[PDB]
Amino acid sequence: GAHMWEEFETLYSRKEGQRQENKNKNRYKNILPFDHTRVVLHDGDPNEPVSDYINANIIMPKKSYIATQGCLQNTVNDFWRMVFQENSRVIVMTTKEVERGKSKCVKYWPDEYALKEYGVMRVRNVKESAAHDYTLRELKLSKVGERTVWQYHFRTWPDHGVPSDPGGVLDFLEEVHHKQESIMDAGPVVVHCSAGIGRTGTFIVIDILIDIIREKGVDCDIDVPKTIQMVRSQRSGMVQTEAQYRFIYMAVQHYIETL
Repeated sequence: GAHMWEEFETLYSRKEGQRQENKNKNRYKNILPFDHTRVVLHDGDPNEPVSDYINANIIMPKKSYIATQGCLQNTVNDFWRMVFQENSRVIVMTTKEVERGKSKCVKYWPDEYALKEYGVMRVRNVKESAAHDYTLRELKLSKVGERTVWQYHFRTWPDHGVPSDPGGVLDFLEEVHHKQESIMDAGPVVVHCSAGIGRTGTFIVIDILIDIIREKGVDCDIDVPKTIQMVRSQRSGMVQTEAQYRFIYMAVQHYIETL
């Protein structure tokens, strides 16, 4: 069940992220990907001494995730290299571009009915669908030298705290779940927020727990702290605040109530 038995307060090398060549690829100087789960980018420009780095980790709980930060202007091209290489077909964006006057993510997609080239990658935005809690962008990604990538852009997360009820997040996650399952052998679902750890960890942990309930039923063994620790062994500090922690339990409880 989804009861909170333990309080929030009860809750590996990062050498590549620490290298001088990669300093400007990190949004926050001290939030870095673990070496053992980082996404290693291949096929980089041979003129660049270091072309294999993005601040992102694979999260393996079948479904896997890439937890990453919001793009910086100088990491947009690497973000698309990552999506292409990993065969990702769904992107979950959990922030506005700007929140309370601070940039959280550079716009890395073209406007509806436009195409842009980001380095070696070509992205066409063929249709946007604007729901109460999110916008869905149907993107087409190809190497300049094609696959559909569905970007689910959550709109309603408050600029302070967490949503006071999880209905919007649950509806969003359910659409993401069906979309991912509709695409044969799709790669990891990309999930991002500013730093790629707070909102990103909250969405990923909820989704992991809901997927357990899908396979094992409403009465299955749930252990939220254990699940958070497991994700934290793959990217530092996933789930940042006590409100996020309480929100996870509330979302799973509500999910269970739908069944």
